Amino acid sequence: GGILLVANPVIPDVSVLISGPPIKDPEALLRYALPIDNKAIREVQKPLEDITDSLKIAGVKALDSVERNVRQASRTLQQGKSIIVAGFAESKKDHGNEMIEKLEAGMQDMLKIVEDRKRDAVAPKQKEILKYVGGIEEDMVDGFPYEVPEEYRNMPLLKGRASVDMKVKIKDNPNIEDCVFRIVLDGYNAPVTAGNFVDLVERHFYDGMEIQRSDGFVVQTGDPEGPAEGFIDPSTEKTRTVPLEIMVTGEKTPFYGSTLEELGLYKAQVVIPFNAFGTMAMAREEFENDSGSSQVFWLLKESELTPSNSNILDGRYAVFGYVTDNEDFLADLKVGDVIESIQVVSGLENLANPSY
Repeated sequence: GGILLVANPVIPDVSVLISGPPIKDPEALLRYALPIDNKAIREVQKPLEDITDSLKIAGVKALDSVERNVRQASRTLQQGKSIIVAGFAESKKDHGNEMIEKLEAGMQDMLKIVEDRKRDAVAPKQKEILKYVGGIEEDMVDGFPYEVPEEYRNMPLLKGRASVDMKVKIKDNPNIEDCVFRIVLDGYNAPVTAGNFVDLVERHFYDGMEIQRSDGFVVQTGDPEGPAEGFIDPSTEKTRTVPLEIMVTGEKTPFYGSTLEELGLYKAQVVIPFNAFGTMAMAREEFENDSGSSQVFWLLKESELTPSNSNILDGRYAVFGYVTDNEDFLADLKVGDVIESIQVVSGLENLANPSY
């Protein structure tokens, strides 16, 4: 599946590569991380993506689902005035239309599969066309940085996006001696953590380093919402009884576990540098002492968040990088393998307050 770069500020310089089945599609993740406020283009974007669910259907029926998603996206598009005017921006309004144009032709190509079957050799044409959607959106709200920092206003900051090529030397393997991975870093949402990583790439901090690999768990913590659009008449006002209950029909009643996944815990590959252990024991307690029962000591848990965390020690990470190429060869990384080099490929200008 998808592939990730995670970090904990105040605890910097050790950044974690997490990859595996539970990790969502890199490109989709970046698209949703763009600091744009345009419901119209998100509406075109939502289907187009659900097309992948449509392919989870067996038989010709999958196609009468993607045809559904395409006509959906296509329709909502004809509304290119809120996409075009409302949000397109300065110097990109031209390439933006270059993108809208290609999206329309691609949607027509997707349609041309009235040739029921051809369910392979044209379906992920879905990739092609979503890039054009990504492009529409990146061309939209530009202007770089939606907001700004707190106290770290003097540490490196990635006031944008940047790309990096990571060339790894993979040992003892017939079929592959080495691979190059492309990672995009998201400074719109992870200014501090992305800033630090590129800053360290610059001082060649990752070249010739060896890695450790292993398994960990990802608290892909909790996600979707509620509201549906299009205002009509009156139906609500009052909190009512949410107090005395055990609440509604198919929505609540006491916990429920059985496998780690059922508790929101998904297994993923975890690759780091190869280091040591450093401690700083404190906080607010008095719930300690003794023995009698517990313990063995293993498997790290990773809470995934947007930089919305503060001070002192442990628990929690912010997501800042996304592996967008050769994401399938990460599974071939073992302890002992070498990061030969990590070189910025684009976006270096977005780096402010560089130190190196």
